[PDB]
Amino acid sequence: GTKNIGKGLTFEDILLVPNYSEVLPREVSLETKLTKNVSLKIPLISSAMDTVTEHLMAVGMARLGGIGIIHKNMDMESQVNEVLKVKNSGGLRVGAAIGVNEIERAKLLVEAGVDVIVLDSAHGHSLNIIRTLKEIKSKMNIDVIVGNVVTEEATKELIENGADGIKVGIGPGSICTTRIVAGVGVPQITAIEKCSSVASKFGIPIIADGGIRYSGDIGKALAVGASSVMIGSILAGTEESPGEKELIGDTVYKYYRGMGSVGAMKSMVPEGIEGRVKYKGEMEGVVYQLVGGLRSCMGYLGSASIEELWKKSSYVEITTSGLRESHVHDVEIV
Amino acid sequence: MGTKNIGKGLTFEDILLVPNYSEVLPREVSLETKLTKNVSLKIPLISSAMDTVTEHLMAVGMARLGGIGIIHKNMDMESQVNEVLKVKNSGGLRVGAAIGVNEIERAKLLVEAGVDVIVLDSAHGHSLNIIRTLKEIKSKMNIDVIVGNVVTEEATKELIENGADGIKVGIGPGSICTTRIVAGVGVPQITAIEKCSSVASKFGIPIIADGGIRYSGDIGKALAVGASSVMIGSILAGTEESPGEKELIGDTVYKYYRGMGSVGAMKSGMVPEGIEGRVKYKGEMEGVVYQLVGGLRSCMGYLGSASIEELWKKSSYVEITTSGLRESHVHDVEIV
Amino acid sequence: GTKNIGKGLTFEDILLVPNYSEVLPREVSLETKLTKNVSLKIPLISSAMDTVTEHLMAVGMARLGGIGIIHKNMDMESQVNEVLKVKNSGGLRVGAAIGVNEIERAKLLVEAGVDVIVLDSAHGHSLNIIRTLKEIKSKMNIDVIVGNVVTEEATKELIENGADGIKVGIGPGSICTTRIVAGVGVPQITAIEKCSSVASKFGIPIIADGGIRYSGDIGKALAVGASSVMIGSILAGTEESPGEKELIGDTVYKYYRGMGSVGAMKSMVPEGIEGRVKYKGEMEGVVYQLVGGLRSCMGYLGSASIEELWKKSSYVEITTSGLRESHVHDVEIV
Amino acid sequence: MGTKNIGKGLTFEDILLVPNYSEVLPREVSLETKLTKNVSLKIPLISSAMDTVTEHLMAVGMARLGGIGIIHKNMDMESQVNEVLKVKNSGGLRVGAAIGVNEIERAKLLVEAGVDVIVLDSAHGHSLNIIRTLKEIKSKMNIDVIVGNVVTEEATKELIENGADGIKVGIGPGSICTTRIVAGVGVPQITAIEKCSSVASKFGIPIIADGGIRYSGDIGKALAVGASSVMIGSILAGTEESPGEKELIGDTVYKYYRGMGSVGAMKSGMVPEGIEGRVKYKGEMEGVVYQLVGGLRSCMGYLGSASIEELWKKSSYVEITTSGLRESHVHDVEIV
Ligand SMILES: C[C@H](Oc1cccc2ccccc12)C(=O)Nc1ccc2oc(-c3ccncc3)nc2c1
Ligand SMILES: C[C@H](Oc1cccc2ccccc12)C(=O)Nc1ccc2oc(-c3ccncc3)nc2c1
Ligand SMILES: C[C@H](Oc1cccc2ccccc12)C(=O)Nc1ccc2oc(-c3ccncc3)nc2c1
Ligand SMILES: C[C@H](Oc1cccc2ccccc12)C(=O)Nc1ccc2oc(-c3ccncc3)nc2c1
Ligand SMILES: O=c1[nH]cnc2c1ncn2[C@@H]1O[C@H](COP(=O)(O)O)[C@@H](O)[C@H]1O
Ligand SMILES: O=c1[nH]cnc2c1ncn2[C@@H]1O[C@H](COP(=O)(O)O)[C@@H](O)[C@H]1O
Ligand SMILES: O=c1[nH]cnc2c1ncn2[C@@H]1O[C@H](COP(=O)(O)O)[C@@H](O)[C@H]1O
Ligand SMILES: O=c1[nH]cnc2c1ncn2[C@@H]1O[C@H](COP(=O)(O)O)[C@@H](O)[C@H]1O
Repeated sequence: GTKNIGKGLTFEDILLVPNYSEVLPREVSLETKLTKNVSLKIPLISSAMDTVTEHLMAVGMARLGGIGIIHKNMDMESQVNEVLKVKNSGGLRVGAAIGVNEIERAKLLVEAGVDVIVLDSAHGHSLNIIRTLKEIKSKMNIDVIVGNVVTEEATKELIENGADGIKVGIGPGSICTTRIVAGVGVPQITAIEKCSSVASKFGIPIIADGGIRYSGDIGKALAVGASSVMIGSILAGTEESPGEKELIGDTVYKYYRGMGSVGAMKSMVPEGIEGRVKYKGEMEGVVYQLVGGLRSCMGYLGSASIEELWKKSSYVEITTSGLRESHVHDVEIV
Repeated sequence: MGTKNIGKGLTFEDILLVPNYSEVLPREVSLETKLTKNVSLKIPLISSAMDTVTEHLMAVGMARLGGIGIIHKNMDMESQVNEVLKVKNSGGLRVGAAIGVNEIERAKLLVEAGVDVIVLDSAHGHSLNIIRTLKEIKSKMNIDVIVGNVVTEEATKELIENGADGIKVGIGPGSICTTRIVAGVGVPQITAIEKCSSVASKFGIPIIADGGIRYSGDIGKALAVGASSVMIGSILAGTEESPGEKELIGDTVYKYYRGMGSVGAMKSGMVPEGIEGRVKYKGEMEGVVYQLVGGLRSCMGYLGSASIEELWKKSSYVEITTSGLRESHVHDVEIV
Repeated sequence: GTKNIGKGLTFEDILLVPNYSEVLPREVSLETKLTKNVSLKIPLISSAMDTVTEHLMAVGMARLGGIGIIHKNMDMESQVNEVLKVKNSGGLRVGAAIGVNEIERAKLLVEAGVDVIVLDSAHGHSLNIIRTLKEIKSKMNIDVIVGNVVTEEATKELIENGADGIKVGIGPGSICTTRIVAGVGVPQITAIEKCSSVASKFGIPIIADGGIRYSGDIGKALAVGASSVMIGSILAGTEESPGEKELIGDTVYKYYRGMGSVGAMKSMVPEGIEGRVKYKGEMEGVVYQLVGGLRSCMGYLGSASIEELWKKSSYVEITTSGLRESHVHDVEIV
Repeated sequence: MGTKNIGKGLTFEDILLVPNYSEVLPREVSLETKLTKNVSLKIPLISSAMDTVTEHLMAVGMARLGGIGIIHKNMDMESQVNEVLKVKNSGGLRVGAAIGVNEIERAKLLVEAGVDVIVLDSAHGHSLNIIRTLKEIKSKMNIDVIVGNVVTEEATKELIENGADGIKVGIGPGSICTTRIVAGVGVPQITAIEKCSSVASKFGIPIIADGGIRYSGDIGKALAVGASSVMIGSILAGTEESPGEKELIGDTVYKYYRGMGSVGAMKSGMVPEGIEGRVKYKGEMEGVVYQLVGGLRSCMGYLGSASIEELWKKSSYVEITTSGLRESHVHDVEIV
């Protein structure tokens, strides 16, 4: 078929191959770039969703060396106050999301000391987005991350128009139904590869957004060219997320919903669902495990930093049965 | 490899459409299309010619929303003419009707009743008897004829040369179809549309993608690789306007939906190649069709395509694995 | 690696592509060669298993135009009597299985009027199978089908030593655990193709043995080069099979076991299991559906005979996802 | 495509061995193999060095049947020496024992206690510390050393150059392993054996295939593609002789089986990379081993191979799909 441009791989399709190593998981540097001008101690960002990130989550993230993006599902004043709450909790970095044409919101956020603006849309590669980007860059001084995209052409054009970071991901989210409602998407490993191929030569960080299920996925995302990953579902279950708590049967769940779900849209046909995730308690322990798995990954790959990981990493493509071998098999877990 | 292996076939679940630079919003795209070389539709949806899907009410519903319904042939000629008359007496609405091989008298009566298109459908559209029936209709009356079902370039080419005004594609992909297991025969639906489109497009003859549409995203996929429209069965079978009977099983209400090649449908009036099944009741078709149209607009927005013609020009896809598909649907989260 | 000789396809991996057709399913001729000198009206053979084929099953198959192979899990006299019961019921054709070195059994079966001897082994391409074959051919005159094999070299050697039919299948059987226990096998479509590539040069019929689950599988097997197919589990649940009945809940089951199962061997680690299949009633109806399915396949393929089907057939490889589209989906059966 | 992609990795389930012309019966095949450069076994089976699989009882059982057990290191040096002595006090019986990085003193005490082989084991064999430890051992004591775990040509080559007497292959394939999930790291076991044996065989150094053996047929596969032996954990964990404790859950007796990188094994004395699980109780190890050896003989008979060396020369395999896998197992029959 003439329109077939190749096979796309997701996190589950691959495994990273071990390298000769002289570096322990504990010695690895997880320091990375959020945007061309902003640095992070760990490569973790909490999603801009109303069931994931408000001030409490963003303080937690920043204290752990990562960063939180305050969602835009609220008035400008309430969003500015969330930013101020984080800035008033010490010298802590914080970000905030805006939509297309939201120049006024952007200005007010920047006035409030926000470190990065995340200009996000279901379809980053669009005329309205590029215009908003250009308007912001000419009217205020701040780093702008733009998303969401999955192609080299999208990456190249956004960078040409002033993007300080590029957020990658259409379809891989746990609550996303874009692939089913619209039939559109690119498997996340392939999308990071394609965007990194353009972005890295201009020094522009890729944020891998969506579909992180396990700590092993973080390593994979960074290995193929991401500077950081944005995480929703894994954190929505923690104590510091704004979601409500409901007892289903005997276990407690936190609400977690796409920002393109009918409920999130009430507060276009939906491209996200309203779901539940198991409660996980303090985010600190959750994040510790995530950082733990990534250090372990970099130790296996003999990489003392993310930059080194990019030069040293390789992967094998596996089958669904190879996936069976990867997980736990034939043993009941206690 | 084996000598008889002609390559890998892809279905809807095997691919994903790649986003393009877009200057067009979903609300702005034109869904206008051609049903046949002489008949146009405002949206590219057709309801299946099945006795659990399309009679007069469903056809009226379809036409009002800009699509079309094909009245099934599991009824006497007079009953079928009358159903067509119902739709025609309800405004100036377009409507189709199905006929079987050699049913020239039925075709004539349907055309006189003001039917807009005849659908000459068979389980195996690439056959001598079908072609004979086609030639005879085209010589005895003046009307557009859609012929199916086929899955190959040679079949598409032969039908067009003999006067087909539209080509219906699909052997095996239908939800109620067991052709692939009873006969071992079929072609995955993406590959079949591509093969047939590669021939029909230069002739300007529309391809109807028939069967296996489960989600709105499949419509986008089907059109993107060369279909001008899609024909839909199971999705509409559960609606208020379909003719099937309703059964309460446990708590939920179900509607009957059966293949026209199941034992029950063949009794109405060879081993079966369809099953008799049930689908959940979904209420008014308007809300169902609104979603489908909505998802297709979203698709065309992502693809920067203001029209179906542009969609054919601009679209590309990636093939994905089973684990890729798991990432497409909902994962690790319990839906409410 | 260097030992990877390619991808192997089974029935479920492929679909036959429709051809231009001027032949109705009812007009299709199903006549075929069982062996070089024995013909059948339909290409169906009942398996040589103690839960499938004794005289009643063999009479049933022969009346419908196929053939039954009386199993060897009984003393010589008992097997001869089974053969005599079929021959006493008209001119009806019948076959009988023997094992390696079973020359006396062969002689007796032949004297009793058997039409074909099936020299059966787990591993047909072995020195002692060849020696048994050579010994049979020089001491009596009948057609001998030899199996089971899956390679070109096996087929060539057996034919050169006097085989009148070649039986293909290691691993694909419903009750077979050879692939799990020994790690050995070849997917059935690839095995038929490989063996047909040699046998057809010599006019020697291929029997496709094991793994038929639906009538569609029969068409596939014949399409890629088989002259007939041997069937076990499908017939094992019919009233004519020797198996015993057992009520489980509200469903009636017939026992069905591999001849390499623990229970059959005491009638070496086992390579088959003891199982149950659902009771399907009269065998005539079952066979009607199978024949019906094959006629439909040959109608779609414009082939008026198996010979024409070999000439005209072609197939497409499908994915697991493709297979979900083949079966029934999203609709619950009544 | 994607530039960091080194190719498709195959696990045991992805392949099937192809039968060869055979003149050798299963009962006639020789299963004698080299454990290390200087140590031979009667059968190519090793019990895993885990605290729910191998202590003295298991090690004696393995040795009697022609294989060997590796005493785990989750105990003090004295306790470990004592296990080794018990096996040695039970006839002229082979035994191995594991040590970790820098555990030179432990190694010395084990060697003077008469251990036949030292297994220098780490989650990541291809590391500077492992190599240092290896060189240190080879210079201070006379003993065969098996090093692991690795999955690459370069790792295999470097370990051999620094004095390894055997190479243990396996990162991610074990039943209780979560390395592939937690760290995202691993190589499918067939591919890993092939790559490592491509180097090791040139030097005549035995490859041990460790983890992911689920059925006897997997042993055949592992050896066929170049392993000289296989290490097994879960299969032996449910036997009488494993040191794990029993627990009744429901109406079935289970024994505990846990990774040595599970939170409970590390508490026993980093983020965990193994789980704490349960396997069904299976009685005597002798019966279990008989079946395993039985399957391997059957495999070598199908391949016309009278010895493992001949099996390396003669073996070939075909890749299968998950649908081919369906066919391999039992299907459509309810097992009694
Ligand atoms: C309703 C849907 O919502 C989302 C989809 C995906 C991710 C989401 C993340 C957060 C919140 C909402 C999300 C959507 O906006 N869909 C959609 C589809 C196609 C579009 O195409 C365009 C567009 C095309 C050309 N110019 C401007 C916009 N916007 C689009 C929006
Ligand atoms: C029983 C089966 O019914 C159907 C199968 C598939 C789709 C259906 C949709 C609506 C109604 C019935 C359907 C069938 O007609 N099977 C069948 C199979 C092969 C055939 O081959 C020919 C044929 C070949 C050559 N010339 C004329 C007809 N008709 C055939 C019919
Ligand atoms: C126990 C197993 O049984 C069967 C396996 C597969 C199909 C069956 C069908 C009917 C009855 C029993 C069957 C078997 O015989 N396995 C087996 C495995 C390897 C062998 O290798 C040889 C052999 C090798 C070289 N020369 C002669 C025989 N016989 C073998 C038998
Ligand atoms: C906690 C984890 O434990 C295990 C993982 C896999 C297999 C196991 C088998 C038995 C016992 C524990 C196991 C681990 O050690 N992970 C880990 C991950 C990366 C590492 O990288 C290095 C390392 C890198 C460079 N030089 C020395 C060591 N050690 C590492 C350990
Ligand atoms: O409803 C929506 N539809 C599709 N994607 C969404 C929606 N809401 C949020 N997302 C994306 O999904 C990501 C979260 O992915 P997760 O970690 O896999 O749950 C977010 O960071 C957004 O990029
Ligand atoms: O019994 C039959 N066997 C095979 N296909 C059928 C049968 N009856 C209807 N169809 C086809 O299946 C389509 C419906 O597919 P669905 O939308 O996937 O439910 C119809 O438009 C016909 O092309
Ligand atoms: O126990 C056994 N192990 C392996 N194959 C067997 C055994 N018993 C019978 N077979 C084969 O399996 C075929 C039946 O396959 P089925 O039709 O798929 O049930 C028989 O005709 C034999 O070739
Ligand atoms: O906790 C762990 N994480 C990963 N691998 C382990 C762990 N503990 C033991 N292993 C490995 O897994 C093997 C057992 O694999 P199994 O036979 O598939 O159960 C052992 O011999 C070790 O190589």
